[PDB]
Amino acid sequence: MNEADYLRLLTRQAEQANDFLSNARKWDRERWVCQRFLEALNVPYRQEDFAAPGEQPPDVLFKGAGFEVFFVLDERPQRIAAAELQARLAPTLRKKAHNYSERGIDHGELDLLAFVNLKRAVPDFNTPFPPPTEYLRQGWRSLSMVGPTFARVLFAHSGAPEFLRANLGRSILFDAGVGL
Repeated sequence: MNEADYLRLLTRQAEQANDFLSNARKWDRERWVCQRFLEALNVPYRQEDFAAPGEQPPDVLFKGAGFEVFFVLDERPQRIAAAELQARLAPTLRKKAHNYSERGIDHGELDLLAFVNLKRAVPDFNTPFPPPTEYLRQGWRSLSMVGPTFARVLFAHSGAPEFLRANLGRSILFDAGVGL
């Protein structure tokens, strides 16, 4: 496939994900993100494994994980370096870190999970992910990303679920249509 038509395919894919999210119910949307992420990592689950906690945060409980789910959206595509892609999480992560600090919430029990879907950008998978130092400093137990094109565990502390720790140091790249 010529590059232009491939990038078009990835744009239509991004559009499809947005169309779904904009019409989904809140907890269902968050659970859906968790399912897509677990599928990316080939982590088995049954539907009964997902639960909502008494208090938010987090959003979705799964086998010891406390998934705090957030969306990184933007609405002819450009390839964005992994560093710049990772930086797209910063505004929301800063706001959460602040809000939770003000409430006396233990950041260290939360496994952050970003659903990243940009119509204007596609990751440049030839570029390396830099250490997530700002996000490490915010005190989360773990931070992961998933989108139609890829999934990656950015970091996970020793106390994080083993399935997170097992997937450090790697990115999962989806063929078109496989991520969603």
